Amino acid sequence: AGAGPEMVRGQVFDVGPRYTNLSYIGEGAYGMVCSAYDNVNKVRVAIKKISPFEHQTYCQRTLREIKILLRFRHENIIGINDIIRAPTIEQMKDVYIVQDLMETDLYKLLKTQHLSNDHICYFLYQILRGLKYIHSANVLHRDLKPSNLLLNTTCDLKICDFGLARVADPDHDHTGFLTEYVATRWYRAPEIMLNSKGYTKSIDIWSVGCILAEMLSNRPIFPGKHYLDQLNHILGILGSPSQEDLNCIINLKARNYLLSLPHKNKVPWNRLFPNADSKALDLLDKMLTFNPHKRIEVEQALAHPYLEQYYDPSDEPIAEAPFKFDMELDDLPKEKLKELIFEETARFQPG
Ligand SMILES: [N+]
Ligand SMILES: [N+]
Repeated sequence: AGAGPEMVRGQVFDVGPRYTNLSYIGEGAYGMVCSAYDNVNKVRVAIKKISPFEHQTYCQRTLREIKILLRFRHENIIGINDIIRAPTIEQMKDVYIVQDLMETDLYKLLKTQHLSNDHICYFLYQILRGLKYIHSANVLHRDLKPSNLLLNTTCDLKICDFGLARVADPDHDHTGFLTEYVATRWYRAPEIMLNSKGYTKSIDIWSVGCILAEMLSNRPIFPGKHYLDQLNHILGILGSPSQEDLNCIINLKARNYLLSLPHKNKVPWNRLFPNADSKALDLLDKMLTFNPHKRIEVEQALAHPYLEQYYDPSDEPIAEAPFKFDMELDDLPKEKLKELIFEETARFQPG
């Protein structure tokens, strides 16, 4: 089998006899994505071709995503249905990841579709429901954004892409001013630019808040064009932080940067989003709170009046145990990484 060759790792798309049919969907990060007919379950599925074994980073992110997805089981988190690879490490060159077929993502939808308040509400509930599970496993996603939120034709929403995820580590979250960061710029919380490594749950809540804002207007709320511009966008709307919030920033370079800026007043949410439901804007305000300690937590968000039609804690499951396995994976040679990817994928083998 072959699929629309050329460039971007995806000439050969070799998914064994179980999966047939010839439908390019797009480019992932490490290869092409196709839909295919699952001759066993007799439904069409998605297949990602991963060809990560050339780079340490691709491999780390691939191992991370596989370990996490296989351990998680939740309606609002994409699962792995199957993994196709060679029977031996020596022959293992590509890895195919089979998942439920999700026809779009929130990014694509927001390019062309207005969302009713009912859709916004439903999407937000599902995002937070999945996030509650993730956080209950002591895991942080760290790159929540619309393109990492998949949707099917009935509007079921599933969180994807755990390539940047980490185990939460609040005691070791502090860093200096302007510390470089990997996750997508427009969805970074203010503290990332000031004093945070992104090792606490509050980082994800900020991103959800950004996504909420974007659902209300079909435009990213803070589209920074570079590292520090991101902060300037955030302050242009929230206004200058209070003395109390600022006294929380102990590191001098960060504090003094903020102190050097001209005073900016808060732009009221209802002026930015004049057609928004008032309860949505109250919740938005709580998620897009400058001070990460005052920011609302995932369970509190689910409990907010905006989501009252959906909130049901007994039907919002949490993980059976926290993750404590290594998610940094930074001191491992390429050989150990490949071996770990081989071992983590063994359960899908005839073997
Ligand atoms: N954090
Ligand atoms: N503040």
